Amino acid sequence: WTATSGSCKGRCFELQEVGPPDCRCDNLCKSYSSCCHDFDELCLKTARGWECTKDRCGEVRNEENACHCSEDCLSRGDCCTNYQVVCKGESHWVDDDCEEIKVPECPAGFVRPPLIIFSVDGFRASYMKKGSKVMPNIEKLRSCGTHAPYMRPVYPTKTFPNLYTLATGLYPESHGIVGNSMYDPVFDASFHLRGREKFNHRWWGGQPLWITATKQGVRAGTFFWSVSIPHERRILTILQWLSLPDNERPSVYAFYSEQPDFSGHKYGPFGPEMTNPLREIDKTVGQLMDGLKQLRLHRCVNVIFVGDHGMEDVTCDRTEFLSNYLTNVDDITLVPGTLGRIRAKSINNSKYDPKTIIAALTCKKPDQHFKPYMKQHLPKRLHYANNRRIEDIHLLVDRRWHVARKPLDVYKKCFFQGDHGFDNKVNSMQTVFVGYGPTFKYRTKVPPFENIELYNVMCDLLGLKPAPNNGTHGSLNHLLRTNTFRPTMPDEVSRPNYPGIMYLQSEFDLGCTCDDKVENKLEELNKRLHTKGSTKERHLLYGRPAVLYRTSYDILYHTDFESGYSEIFLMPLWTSYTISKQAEVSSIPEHLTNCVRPDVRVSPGFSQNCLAYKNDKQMSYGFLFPPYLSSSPEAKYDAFLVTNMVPMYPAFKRVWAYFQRVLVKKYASERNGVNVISGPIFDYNYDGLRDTEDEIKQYVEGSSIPVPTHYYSIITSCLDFTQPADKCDGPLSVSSFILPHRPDNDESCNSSEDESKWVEELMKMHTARVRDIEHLTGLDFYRKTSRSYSEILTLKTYLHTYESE
Ligand SMILES: *[C@@H]1O[C@H](CO)[C@@H](O[C@@H]2O[C@H](CO)[C@@H](O[C@@H]3O[C@H](CO[C@H]4O[C@H](CO)[C@@H](O)[C@H](O[C@H]5O[C@H](CO)[C@@H](O)[C@H](O)[C@@H]5O[C@H]5O[C@H](CO)[C@@H](O)[C@H](O)[C@@H]5O)[C@@H]4O)[C@@H](O)[C@H](O[C@H]4O[C@H](CO)[C@@H](O)[C@H](O)[C@@H]4O[C@H]4O[C@H](CO)[C@@H](O)[C@H](O)[C@@H]4O)[C@@H]3O)[C@H](O)[C@H]2NC(C)=O)[C@H](O)[C@H]1NC(C)=O
Ligand SMILES: O=C(OCc1ccc(OC(F)(F)F)cc1)N1C[C@@H]2CN(C(=O)c3ccc4[nH]c(=O)oc4n3)C[C@H]2C1
Ligand SMILES: [Ca+2]
Ligand SMILES: [Ca+2]
Ligand SMILES: [Cl-]
Ligand code: NA
Ligand code: NA
Ligand SMILES: [Zn+2]
Repeated sequence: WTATSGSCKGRCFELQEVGPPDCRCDNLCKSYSSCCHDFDELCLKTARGWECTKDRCGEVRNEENACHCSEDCLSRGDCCTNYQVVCKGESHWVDDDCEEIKVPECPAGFVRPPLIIFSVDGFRASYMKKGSKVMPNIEKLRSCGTHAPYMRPVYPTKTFPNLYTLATGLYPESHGIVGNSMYDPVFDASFHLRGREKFNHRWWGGQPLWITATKQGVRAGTFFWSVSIPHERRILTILQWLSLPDNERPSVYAFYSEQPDFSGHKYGPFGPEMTNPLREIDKTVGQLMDGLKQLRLHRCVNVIFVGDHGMEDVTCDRTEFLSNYLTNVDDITLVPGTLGRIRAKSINNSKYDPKTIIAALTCKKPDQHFKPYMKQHLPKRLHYANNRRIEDIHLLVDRRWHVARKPLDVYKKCFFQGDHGFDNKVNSMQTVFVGYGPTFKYRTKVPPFENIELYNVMCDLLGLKPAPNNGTHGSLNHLLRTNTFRPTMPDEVSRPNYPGIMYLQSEFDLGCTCDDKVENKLEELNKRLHTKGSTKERHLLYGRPAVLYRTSYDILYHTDFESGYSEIFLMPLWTSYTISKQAEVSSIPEHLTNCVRPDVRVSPGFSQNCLAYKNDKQMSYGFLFPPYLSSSPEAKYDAFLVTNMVPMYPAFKRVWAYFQRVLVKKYASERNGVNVISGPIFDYNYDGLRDTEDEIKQYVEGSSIPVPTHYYSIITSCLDFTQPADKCDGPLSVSSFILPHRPDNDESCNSSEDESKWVEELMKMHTARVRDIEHLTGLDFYRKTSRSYSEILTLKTYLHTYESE
């Protein structure tokens, strides 16, 4: 019940919300059906429209009008946004030359520059160039302020996950909003776009910017607007709030626009009907900026123009139906559309088997337009697994397509020409970022970045300390004139040992053999120096990685590579090597095919053994430094050390061998040398964080050798590719991957063909940021460069996406 029989007299768009069953006058009361009787009358005035006209100038104040052109309006803070243009001979903001804002020029009483977030739904990144002619206000913001060519949303590229990621800096798996539609098994409840359940606080985790602000004594405007409050009224409300007394005035504000998303669903991303929505968005920006200029706040306020996701061409005749694949289609529930999520219709059914469902959806039709995954097998870059609201079975759907359960669900629900929600690497899903104001830079282009990073910058822009989040604080310092946050490198927790020769061959009983019993005063001083670290400046270009947890490990030096060997996990955490442009690929000699050699620096008891692999019929083994890339026949022996060995499924060895034999050399040619850091990853609980020893679910049969869930590589070179990787004077260039360690290649439908037809495609799919690898290993890379830490942070957040221009 709401006793709706009070009043909004003098309370229009109040900032503090009152407690039921009292009647409300806040910008959300409509969406709760709880506004006072007179709300429409007093708070949503529309009389006479939104603009001043030549004959409204200096009129008698009539309180019934939407906005005012009277003389006293500037003091009351409620003029139509164009009042000065029409009645005082002033110019529109857009028609002024832009001048650098070197310092905040604010009215007395302002303790900090205010922040206005102008967010636009479905604003595809390419609209900035393609609609440039019809968006003059937005185009002035872009070219005078700081801008990116695009900004990467989170997966799934839906509305609520992306808006709440903007507000919190969290992956949807961590903030809880994992889709536009959700079921929570612990709650036994569903979350929909329509309805009242979405208004319950229990869905929304993390700490959004407005709460972070309130708790630290910064006042916030209310971010959410009811759908029936027109755009023009939202702008006037923000402007009115900005006229309040210093003690009452918020410092952070939000505007939301349903366009162009709303139209893009109907007409598609570039439908001719799309020009008008872009014109109107630009008109609304113009109004805000004209309003700010009237109050002399246009060189004081920081404005962020930001989208949640883009928009793709999608029609009904591009729908795949599960009913064309499954027999038992009635025992399942599907969350449909641009992504697929499958669970059992009833948990009282013990005959339901996810394994057989996946099998029935795997490579069944030659042109198939979705791919099924157990959630833990999704590319790690999506960070989409660690939440009870994310179903075990997931369908990644091809751009331009839909997935539905039965055909009946599509025609008894063509209505639409556009949609979104696909993989966040897809070009048509990219969205926009522009920052404009005293704290942003002047006329600056920055590289593309991810939307998880903004929460930190907004906190910076407001002088707040950010709640723990997924951004990397300092990685967007290059956007800002000042207010920068100065990050330090995490302290190393474990220091390494540097073992020498401590064990005799015969102390080892590992069941390993090698054909290496052959025989010089010159060439023996040489091999000693290599094991002491003479070539280490060649293979360890950026310092050794830091270990940021408590453990026991050894640094091992070799002619061609260096590794940090973990005595706990019985394998290296990392292996580092440089492959120059001129280097040569050789093969493994016939006598050395099954050669594994004891490492006399490491005790038998901290070594793997060959017997375990022989006994394990499923598991085989591979090497981290590839024998193929040894610099000499003699150095090749180092590659067969038991300490370079890691466990690998035969099916995965096909992938690994192609990468090591073909691709590394190809990258060295194209990039003028590469440095490579490879290693194992253990993430059995799929939380995206390094597993402790007691979390490993799988060992090589009859031993304490743990099985990695993934294998990573970080491939670095010089951004100026005229300089070789090992003699680089400037910025670096990186690409990385995290390949799932799987006993089959079911993920690749073309895997019965030659590795050259499918391997590289798979690697591209599982591209990663160095930062993703750091979470998963508890390491910290690039500790010794000549670059600034901020720049290195940007590098660590980079993702190579493999999309075209
Ligand atoms: C992205 O950034 C985020 C944020 O920084 C990272 O997530 C953090 O990771 C931490 C490590 O996993 C985690 O710390 C744990 O906190 C537990 C208490 O957490 C509560 O309080 C916080 C802070 O206010 C709050 O945010 C949490 O809210 C969660 O839960 C509610 C509902 O339950 C949700 O509404 C909300 O969305 C959020 O859920 C998300 O996180 C949880 C995990 O906390 C997931 O399960 C969800 O799927 C979802 O993603 C909480 O209300 C605390 O209990 C933990 O402590 C245990 O572990 C430590 C290890 O040191 C041990 O010493 C303790 O003894 C304790 O173990 C005991 O409990 C065990 C389990 O019951 C039991 O096995 C043992 O026997 C012990 O009894 C732990 O410290 C932190 O909560 C989250 N924060 C957030 C916001 O998600 C994330 O890692 C980043 N991602 C990447 C890739 O880097
Ligand atoms: O006022 C709203 O949001 C303010 C807001 C602004 C910025 C924020 O973040 C930042 F400031 F920190 F940056 C956070 C919040 N709302 C009301 C709208 C109801 N919606 C749909 O119903 C919808 C809209 C488009 C859709 N497309 C689709 O497929 O489903 C959709 N549902 C979308 C909701 C957004
Ligand atoms: Ca949207
Ligand atoms: Ca883990
Ligand atoms: Cl969804
Ligand atoms: Na085997
Ligand atoms: Na296959
Ligand atoms: Zn939409």
